[PDB]
Amino acid sequence: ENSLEIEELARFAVDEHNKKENALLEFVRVVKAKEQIDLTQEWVFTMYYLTLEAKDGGKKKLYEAKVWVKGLTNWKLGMNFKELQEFKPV
Repeated sequence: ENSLEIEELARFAVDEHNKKENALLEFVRVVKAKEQIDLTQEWVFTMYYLTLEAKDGGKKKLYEAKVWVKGLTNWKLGMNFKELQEFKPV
């Protein structure tokens, strides 16, 4: 149940990058995922550090993405309370 959660965050990252750049990257897979809960500020939040593979013009490439999530993941706060903060080729 955790891999499937992480996979949809990965697909979210790819969708948000595609909206931002008018690209058409196609998600293939997650190759590395780290969930990090940050307790250093007034409001709890979670960062996901994701390395994923996606096709760009029929070539598979690796990307590093950072997804900010309000609160804790299991709180399931809604899709509006997530943000792609970074997405770049490795």
